[PDB]
Amino acid sequence: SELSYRRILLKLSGEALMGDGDYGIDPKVINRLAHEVIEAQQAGAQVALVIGGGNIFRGAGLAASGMDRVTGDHMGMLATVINALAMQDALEKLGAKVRVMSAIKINDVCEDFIRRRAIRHLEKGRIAIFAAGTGNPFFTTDSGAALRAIEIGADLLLKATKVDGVYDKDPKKHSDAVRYDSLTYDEVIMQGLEVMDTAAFALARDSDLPLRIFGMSEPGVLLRILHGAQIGTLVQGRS
Amino acid sequence: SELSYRRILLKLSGEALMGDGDYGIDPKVINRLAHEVIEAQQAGAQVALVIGGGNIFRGAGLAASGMDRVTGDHMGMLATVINALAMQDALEKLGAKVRVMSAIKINDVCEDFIRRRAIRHLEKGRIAIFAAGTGNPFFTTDSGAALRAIEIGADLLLKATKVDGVYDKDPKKHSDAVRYDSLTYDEVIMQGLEVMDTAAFALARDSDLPLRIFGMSEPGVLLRILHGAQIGTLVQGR
Amino acid sequence: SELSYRRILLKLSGEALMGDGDYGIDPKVINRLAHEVIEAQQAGAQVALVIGGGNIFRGAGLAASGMDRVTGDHMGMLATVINALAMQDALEKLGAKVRVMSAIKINDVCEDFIRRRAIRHLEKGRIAIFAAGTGNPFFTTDSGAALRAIEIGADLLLKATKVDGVYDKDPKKHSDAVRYDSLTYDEVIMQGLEVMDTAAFALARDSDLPLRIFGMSEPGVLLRILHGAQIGTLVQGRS
Amino acid sequence: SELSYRRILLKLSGEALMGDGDYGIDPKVINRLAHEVIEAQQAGAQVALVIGGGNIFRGAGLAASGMDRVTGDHMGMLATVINALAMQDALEKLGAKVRVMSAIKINDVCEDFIRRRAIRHLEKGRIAIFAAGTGNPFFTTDSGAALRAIEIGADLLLKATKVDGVYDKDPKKHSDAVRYDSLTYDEVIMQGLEVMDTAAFALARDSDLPLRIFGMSEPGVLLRILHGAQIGTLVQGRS
Amino acid sequence: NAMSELSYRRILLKLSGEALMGDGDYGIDPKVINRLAHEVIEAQQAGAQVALVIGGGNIFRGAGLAASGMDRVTGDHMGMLATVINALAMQDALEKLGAKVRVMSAIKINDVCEDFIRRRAIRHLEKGRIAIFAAGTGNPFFTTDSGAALRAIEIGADLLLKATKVDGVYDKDPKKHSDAVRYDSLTYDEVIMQGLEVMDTAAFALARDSDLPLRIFGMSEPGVLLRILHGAQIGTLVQGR
Amino acid sequence: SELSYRRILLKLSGEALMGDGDYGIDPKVINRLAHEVIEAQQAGAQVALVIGGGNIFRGAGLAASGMDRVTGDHMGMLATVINALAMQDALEKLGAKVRVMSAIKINDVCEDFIRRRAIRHLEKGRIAIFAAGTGNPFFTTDSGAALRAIEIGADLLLKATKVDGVYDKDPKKHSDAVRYDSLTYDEVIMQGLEVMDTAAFALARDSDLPLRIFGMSEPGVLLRILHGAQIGTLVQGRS
Ligand SMILES: Nc1nc2c(ncn2[C@@H]2O[C@H](COP(=O)(O)OP(=O)(O)OP(=O)(O)O)[C@@H](O)[C@H]2O)c(=O)[nH]1
Ligand SMILES: Nc1nc2c(ncn2[C@@H]2O[C@H](COP(=O)(O)OP(=O)(O)OP(=O)(O)O)[C@@H](O)[C@H]2O)c(=O)[nH]1
Ligand SMILES: Nc1nc2c(ncn2[C@@H]2O[C@H](COP(=O)(O)OP(=O)(O)OP(=O)(O)O)[C@@H](O)[C@H]2O)c(=O)[nH]1
Ligand SMILES: Nc1nc2c(ncn2[C@@H]2O[C@H](COP(=O)(O)OP(=O)(O)OP(=O)(O)O)[C@@H](O)[C@H]2O)c(=O)[nH]1
Ligand SMILES: Nc1nc2c(ncn2[C@@H]2O[C@H](COP(=O)(O)OP(=O)(O)OP(=O)(O)O)[C@@H](O)[C@H]2O)c(=O)[nH]1
Ligand SMILES: Nc1nc2c(ncn2[C@@H]2O[C@H](COP(=O)(O)OP(=O)(O)OP(=O)(O)O)[C@@H](O)[C@H]2O)c(=O)[nH]1
Repeated sequence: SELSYRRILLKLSGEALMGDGDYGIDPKVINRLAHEVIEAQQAGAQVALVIGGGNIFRGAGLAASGMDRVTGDHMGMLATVINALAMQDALEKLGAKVRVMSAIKINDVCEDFIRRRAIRHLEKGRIAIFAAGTGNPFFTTDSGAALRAIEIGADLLLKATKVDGVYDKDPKKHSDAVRYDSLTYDEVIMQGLEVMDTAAFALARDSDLPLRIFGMSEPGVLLRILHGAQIGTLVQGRS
Repeated sequence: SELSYRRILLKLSGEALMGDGDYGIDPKVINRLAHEVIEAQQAGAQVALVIGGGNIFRGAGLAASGMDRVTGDHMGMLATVINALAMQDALEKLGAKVRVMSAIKINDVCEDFIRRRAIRHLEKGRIAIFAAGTGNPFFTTDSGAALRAIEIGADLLLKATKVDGVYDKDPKKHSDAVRYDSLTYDEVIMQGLEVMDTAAFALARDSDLPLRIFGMSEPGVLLRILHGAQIGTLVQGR
Repeated sequence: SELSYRRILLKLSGEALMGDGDYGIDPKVINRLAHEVIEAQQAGAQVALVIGGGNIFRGAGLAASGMDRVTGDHMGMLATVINALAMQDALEKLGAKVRVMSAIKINDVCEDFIRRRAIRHLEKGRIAIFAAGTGNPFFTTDSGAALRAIEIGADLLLKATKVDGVYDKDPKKHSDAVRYDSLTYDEVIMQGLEVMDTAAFALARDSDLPLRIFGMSEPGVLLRILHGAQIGTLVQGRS
Repeated sequence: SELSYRRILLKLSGEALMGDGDYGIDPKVINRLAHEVIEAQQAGAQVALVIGGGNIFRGAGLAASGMDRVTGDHMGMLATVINALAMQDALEKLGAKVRVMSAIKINDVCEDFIRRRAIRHLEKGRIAIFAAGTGNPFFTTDSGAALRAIEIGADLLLKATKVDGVYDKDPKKHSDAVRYDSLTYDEVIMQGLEVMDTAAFALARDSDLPLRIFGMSEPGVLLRILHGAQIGTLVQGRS
Repeated sequence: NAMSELSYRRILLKLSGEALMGDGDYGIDPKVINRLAHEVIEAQQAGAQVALVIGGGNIFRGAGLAASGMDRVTGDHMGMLATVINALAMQDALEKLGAKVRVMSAIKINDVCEDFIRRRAIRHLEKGRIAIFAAGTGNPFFTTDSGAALRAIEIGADLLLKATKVDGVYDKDPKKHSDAVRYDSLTYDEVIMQGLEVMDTAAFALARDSDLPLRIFGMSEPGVLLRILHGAQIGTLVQGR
Repeated sequence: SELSYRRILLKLSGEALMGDGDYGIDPKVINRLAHEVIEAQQAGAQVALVIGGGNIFRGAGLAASGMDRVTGDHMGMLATVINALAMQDALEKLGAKVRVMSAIKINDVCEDFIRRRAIRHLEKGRIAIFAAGTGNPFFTTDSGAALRAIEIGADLLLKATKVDGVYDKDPKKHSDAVRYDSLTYDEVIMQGLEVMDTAAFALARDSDLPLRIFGMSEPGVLLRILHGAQIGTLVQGRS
């Protein structure tokens, strides 16, 4: 119809999946998220999802020290597959065709990431769900999210965080805090504002990937954003 | 030298790994479980390990009731790799050599189960840690476990569960069942006792695989069983 | 459709491919079976085949009494890949679209087995042919057939054998052997009647897989069955 | 030290395994052959084997007259994996160390072929058994043996046949059939003699591979040839 | 462009890697790469199903890479990888002109392109895609020509076109005989008999085994490929016995 | 014995292999390099090397500015396998044991990168050659070298460049220039000195990987460095 962003990639921490739970997934949250996503898709947007695995890579048993750093990242990556698999069902049950694609080979469980396939999947009206990040350890979920966004040539990367947008002085350690309507990559760096870890930000800044930091709490957000509403902060261009 | 069982495979429900917490794993039961395992290799035994994923694959959101079974089984498989890796890491810190092997290919994370390879690894005195069951959906963790046991030509499949063995009707409820110090295969079927699901039990039976249902509550239980200790039940023969 | 069952899985022993020879494939038998299959498909049936390998993996040299059981199972598995390849070329000679899918990776030769892919193929009018059982040793052709049936959500698993159905008394012992029309998994277990090995039978038992044991003596029979013919013995139900 | 040839590749047809039978493998024949291979390997030879598949890929059912040639060849390649597996067993029963290596990937069943791995296996004293030819249709087993020979740096390529060497006229037509002791590659082609198919013969020639065509007529033949004995025909050099 | 004008339906066109070089001494001349792409697209528009095979000699060259005493196999792998690079270049030039391309490799490099599967390759031809085949047969010791003939037979091609410097097969060396003539056609046998070079022995036999029609010609001027496809007697045709 | 660094990763440009050429590999530059590496080896160091592909993926034809960036990065990754394959040949000629590992699967040609395998190889005294960077487009060779260095627990990442260290200005037109002997990561950032691209540096910063930026002008610099010598610039520390 009238979209301001044709192809998008929505990334979330996955702790966000837990909800008020302390672990795993909360059927309530995943149900709303799947619904948000399905509205986006129906509206005409080719949608891609990235979801971290922090809801599963939890506890002293797992996330506590000693654990070989590489081994923990591998585990984390498996966790994001499990999550991707749950979004796949929740969504298909609701009529969408889903294509989970993993940055590491686990062919039994889901297909391999291949840029040319992914694009064709988005073009056919399917939801792309990416898992396992970039495929290497030492890279955050934002990095893989950025990379994937750039590969598929997305119009916008949506990073859903607890705080809705970027603020000057914490929406807590201040009452007067104002939400930047928009920012350039440089304005961010110059003002020491932090959005994604250095590497992930550089990656996004080299391709000038439109970023949007925002909440996700209120239903209909994707629909507003797709239709133009200035929601959260928008990171774009290079001053 | 001088053991009742030379190549062994130890099977845990994984939900075991949780112990205190309701999810994931607690380092306590892991470290100790690793020790029990180290100790067997010390004795001079060839050890295999298979652990479930129900500790990571749990909760309403993940193990949803109206959930596709395959999707769900894949998730469980994945869960078992996670636990497999945790054990690898814990076991390696204590200096032991290990080899995690997956029934479904995930080479980034660990090698593929290759029968000739898993065996070879045991001969070099490494601990084989198998994950992802048989790599098929609809098969229990028991099935995968029996399969691998037969595969490596294991002398003994050890299943650690809640109850300390195989009881007629269970402990407490009905003049405290007498723990059969043994029980042929056909006997288990005739009497309709539970050990493993039909399919798993059938596999184990067909190759005449010595079972052994027991509890790992006291530390040192494994070292004893190997020597000759008659703990828990022991399923065998016809 | 114009037939009761639409998505079915037909399983033969493959020894049932040698006809009157003592090892190969019999052009008679395979052309005859091709027509049956082509016919059903032409009537809207989504057909999957599983054919064993006892016609290739035979002889003292190959099925040596001793011999590593695992390496024997691997020969049987490859045997089924060869049969499937033959069933492919025969079906394609008659204008059918075929997808052979093996449970062990041999991608040069035929496509890997992937549940989602297989269904797709089926709902596209193609004949799916599965080879190499469950991909595991110590598992019979039937287990592999039950597994695939459940996986693809077939309405019926047809197992073609010598004895047409199941009888109370042994049909070669008594002339007064009675053939049941139907039976429940319990009724079979309890009467200690044998239709598949324990494992295979159990697998299908956990999914109430509608089994049909029958003899593929004369042509037409496959089509009659899809219409509702009380041929052989139906096994279905937890009763 | 006493050897005229340290690394050799011995190629046999698949029919060489059947014995008097009309299919599969004769336990007694594969045993002799195994014994002869051990005798060589113990005298300090490094041995690669290549066995064809015509003992399994035979009969009007499998080797159908007008079947798809690619499908035909793939069936054959699978036939060879089955033979190599049987050879492996036989050899291993008698304490030999063995590595089956396939030209197409079937990792479940046997390891992949990789030139560096293979040469290494040979250095360690293992018997190398190569299956599936070149991994391509339209190429013969002879071509696959020639290829493997060059890749592993064989000192000699042996091709075991029914007729002990190359005779001017078939040793059944004119009773005065004379055997050649040595022939250049060019002499063979010149005399229109039929040793290997054109492509395989050219690979042998261009790679400078001495080639001995002989029959395994009696025990100890392989070992003798290994010590320089002139049995059968030697194809070497150019004109 | 009337499909009724097609003398050949499915073709495989084969070039040496050096062709992409043009005047430079290395790699790819974008001038050359574009004209090739234009010729190919032109053939596709006439209704042809087009398969492509380009060697790696433009990249695997120089004392350093192709050193006289290096390991023959690693050398061949190098060429194979060169071939994958060329194919990607072609993929990008063709796609930029609106063509739909599928690179397929004889050795698995799945990040980079799909691997060769016969039945897949054929379906791509059916759907109107240009197939670009890389890495020969996937084995060392086989020439590009060998991979080319294999692929041609495997996809059921009506013709294998090998582009070379010389514009056909002459009865005699034209650089040595002024009376030398270009054959319009030759049987596979007449080539052997007259000791004429067309492909190395192994690749010729494989082509000969399946009676693959071959057309040896020179891509000297634009439009030559479309003319061949419309029946032009250009270069030399090898076919039959 | 001595040795101030046990496990190193030496990273080269690629064009560094060209020498007096405009493309490819100068066999002179490659041999004295092998020599340097082999010397570092024969002194007890465990050596991993990473070489770019700029010598091969260049010229408007290959490195076309208007070309799809992903497929260009892929061409680059392939060029680095070629380079790796040539180093391997030269080093083995001089008697070294070499393991070439690529970040994207190409098993025919070399092995996959697997962190535990690479460590093992390094413990058995083999030279590890890493090709294809991280396996993702949009990532530099630096990024790849930093990753591998961390993954393998390198004690030092050497980066050979055009000039002999980090300077406060261009030393080729300025005899004025001041070379820094050592810098902290945070110093490099605030002084705006270019060492690596931002992502690579952050990747290197997070694990506090010791960097040694130096020029391989004269034979023996590698060895000297291994022995404590203070050549080029050292980057390290978090002040
Ligand atoms: N687990 C797993 N699933 C796969 C793989 N490849 C494809 N699939 C799934 O199989 C289903 C259908 O397979 P595809 O082969 O992608 O079929 P397609 O022709 O693109 O799609 P349709 O047009 O919908 O038939 C999809 O839902 C994919 O998610 C794989 O390698 N592994
Ligand atoms: N993630 C992963 N690790 C692997 C894989 N294959 C081997 N490894 C690990 O790499 C390490 C050593 O590799 P190996 O291939 O065993 O090397 P090796 O030649 O046995 O010689 P040893 O290390 O002495 O056995 C071990 O920790 C293995 O578990 C794989 O496919 N994936
Ligand atoms: N041998 C082999 N064939 C394959 C493999 N994957 C796909 N195919 C074959 O490729 C051909 C078609 O390619 P697909 O990948 O199915 O293409 P698709 O768009 O679903 O389907 P079509 O509509 O049939 O073109 C069929 O003949 C398949 O059997 C494989 O791994 N091995
Ligand atoms: N089926 C199959 N077997 C394999 C594969 N890789 C190795 N093997 C077998 O595994 C056994 C030994 O494992 P390897 O990894 O070769 O061990 P290795 O350390 O070189 O050599 P050894 O330990 O002396 O065997 C041998 O019998 C191999 O044939 C494979 O990919 N598939
Ligand atoms: N690099 C790489 N690309 C692949 C691979 N497999 C498929 N592709 C590409 O993915 C894209 C689409 O996949 P296909 O699955 O072939 O789609 P299809 O539906 O026939 O055709 P379209 O929808 O018309 O593109 C194509 O550009 C293929 O080149 C692979 O293994 N590696
Ligand atoms: N091309 C390619 N080569 C491989 C691959 N895996 C191993 N190799 C090579 O094969 C050779 C020997 O196999 P390895 O399995 O490394 O043997 P090893 O037991 O580690 O011990 P060595 O024989 O001492 O090297 C080595 O040169 C490895 O480079 C692979 O996947 N592809």
